[PDB]
Amino acid sequence: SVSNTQNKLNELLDAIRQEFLQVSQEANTYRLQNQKDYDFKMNQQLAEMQQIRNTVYELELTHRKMKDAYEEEIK
Amino acid sequence: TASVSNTQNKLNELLDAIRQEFLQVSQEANTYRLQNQKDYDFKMNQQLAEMQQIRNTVYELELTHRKMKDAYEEEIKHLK
Amino acid sequence: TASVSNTQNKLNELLDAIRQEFLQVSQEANTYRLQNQKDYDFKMNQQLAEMQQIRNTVYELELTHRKMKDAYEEEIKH
Amino acid sequence: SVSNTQNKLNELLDAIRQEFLQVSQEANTYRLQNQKDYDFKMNQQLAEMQQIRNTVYELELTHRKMKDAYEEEIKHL
Repeated sequence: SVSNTQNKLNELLDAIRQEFLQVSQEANTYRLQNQKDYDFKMNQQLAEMQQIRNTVYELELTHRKMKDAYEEEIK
Repeated sequence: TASVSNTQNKLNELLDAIRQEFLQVSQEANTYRLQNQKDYDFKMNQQLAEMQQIRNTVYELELTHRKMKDAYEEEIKHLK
Repeated sequence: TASVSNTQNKLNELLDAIRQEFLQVSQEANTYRLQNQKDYDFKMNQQLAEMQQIRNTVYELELTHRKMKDAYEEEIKH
Repeated sequence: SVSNTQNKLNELLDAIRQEFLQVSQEANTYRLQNQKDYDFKMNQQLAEMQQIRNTVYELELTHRKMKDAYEEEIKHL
């Protein structure tokens, strides 16, 4: 009965050890997940801004070709 | 005049392209917002569930220790 | 003994301490959920205003090019 | 008035380059800020959990001190 009680205590103190080990492991895992997901969205948006900037310059180059073209319809 | 026609058609293609690029960015705002909170909540809830589990085990440890104490107090009481 | 009184003391105090510690973890988690939303929204809204400003300047730039072309169509109208 | 139109084009293209640059520099700033915020809250919770764990450790110690004492009486008697 007392030794049963001691058994209960020994089980519980192992449960506790396991529970705090799991908490520390999961913090690392979550941190890596969060970093990945944040970086994904940020790199995605950075890529999207790059594509927009490229398109703006493409528009500007194209206006220059058209202006050249009118500078030849004129000639 | 082929050059005028070509550049105009090119311009129209790029104007359409740039409109969709902007919309893809703005469209994604509520979806990224929803996902951010869903991910935050998944972690928060798991972490609270774990803390509560530790809390219960500590409580069980404490009741158990006190049961053992209720065995020594009664043997000391027999003893006397 | 006087000592058993004092270990029962530490016990009651350790138990009170652990209770406060758990409560503090739970209160912080709920406060931090709000900080997440508030912080996210501030940045989100800033990025929305900036993209819109870029979209508006690009529109002005395109409209301006239309203006120049207009000038050339009329000189050619000749 | 085309020359001025050209001035206007140049001014607006400059504004757009400056705006794109600002979006990029702000995203970089935000990324580090976000991580520092995340890391502070992660480390704070880990520290709180460490403190709880040590409080448990101590509970166990003084319980053993209580037991040990009851064991001296059971002996005495």
